[PDB]
Amino acid sequence: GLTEEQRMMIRELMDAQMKTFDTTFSHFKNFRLPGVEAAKWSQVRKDLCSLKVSLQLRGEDGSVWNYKPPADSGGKEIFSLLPHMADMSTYMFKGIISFAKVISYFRDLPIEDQISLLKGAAFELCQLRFNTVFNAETGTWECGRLSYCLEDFQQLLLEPMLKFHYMLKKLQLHEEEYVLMQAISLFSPDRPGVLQHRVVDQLQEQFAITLKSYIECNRPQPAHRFLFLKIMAMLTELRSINAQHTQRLLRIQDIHPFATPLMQELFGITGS
Repeated sequence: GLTEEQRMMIRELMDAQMKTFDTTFSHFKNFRLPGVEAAKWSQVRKDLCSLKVSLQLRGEDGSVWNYKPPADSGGKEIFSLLPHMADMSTYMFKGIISFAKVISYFRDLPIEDQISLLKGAAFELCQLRFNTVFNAETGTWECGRLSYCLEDFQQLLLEPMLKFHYMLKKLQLHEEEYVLMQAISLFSPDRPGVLQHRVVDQLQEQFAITLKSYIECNRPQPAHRFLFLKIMAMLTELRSINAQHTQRLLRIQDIHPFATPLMQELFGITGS
């Protein structure tokens, strides 16, 4: 029961997603791997160990490498996985930037607004894409030949990022619903530095209407009552998590540099 413009809208988003989401992570290569003021640190120590994972790498030959991280012993060993996470984030950010560039509504904005929107939403879009490879039964993000597995329970869901992933996964969204979430997040008129606030807001509203209608046309089940509202609440939560993470990143970066050039750009770091 979608309008023609709504169907075109979904088609263009799905097309952009298809072209720019390397769902098997085939082209994620050359990444780093772990080798073989006091209140700033306790805060930084606090920040890091909220998200502890083991790493599995499956070789194209059938071999497997597994990495188990060190327990915290008050040293720099809490940073062993940062170069790898930086490379993965950077790879995801590139996919997200390519996604945005393919979308007509995004291309038509002024270049300063494009930049300001990507700076505001890159993390959120990355998390939305990561949720589609999240396995909520095994606590694992399955990224092709790489897996990231949460280290041992209900105490884990206390970390907001992790609670976000389980709760979003439980809504069992369609591909179309994810890509509309990406759109709504991308076109947020109230990111720092947006000029065409009115244009972006109208665009955002159209993507939300399309999503609301899509759900009304395709999901009659009592289980999906208020689904549209649940999704918008999750987008609000994701914005909050986005802000928290940015501050974490900047604190860690302040005492232990790790951001790649692309990450420096997106998070406003100048090189001076």
